[PDB]
Amino acid sequence: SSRYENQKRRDWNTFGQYLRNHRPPLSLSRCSGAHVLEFLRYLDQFGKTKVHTNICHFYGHPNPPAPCPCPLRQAWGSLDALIGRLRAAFEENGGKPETNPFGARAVRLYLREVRDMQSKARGVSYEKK
DNA sequence: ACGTCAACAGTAAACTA
DNA sequence: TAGTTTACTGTTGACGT
Ligand SMILES: [Zn+2]
Repeated sequence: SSRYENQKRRDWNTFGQYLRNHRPPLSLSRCSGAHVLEFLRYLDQFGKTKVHTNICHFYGHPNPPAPCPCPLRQAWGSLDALIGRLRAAFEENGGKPETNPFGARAVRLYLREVRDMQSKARGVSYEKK
């Protein structure tokens, strides 16, 4: 809880610095669905999860026995949880719930695409056991 | 109204400094 | 070492039948 809230607060300030370091400078009210997805793609550089391409032999193998030049991405579970924290952080800082940019349909569709593509590429299942 | 899903909450690990 | 945060887990509330 306390670690979760500080994690949420840090993500909210990280998203704030992201908007200020955006070029052109991006305001919160102008954070369209495309811009939120642009933010989620920007975070792939900090991911640690190997997502194999369809030409790599290790596609669908969660524990390859050799390195490959396939890119590292944010896992679906990281993005799913981050969206939950940012959804709350937006409303905890006075944002109207029905204007929540992290609740836009484009966010839901993107997370589903990441879930289905990574499950095939990684060979893992994101369903709750 | 169970059966699932959505909407966040919460924990674990290992990498960075 | 200790802090961070990606990655994985958990669950109340809401949805769907
Ligand atoms: Zn690969």
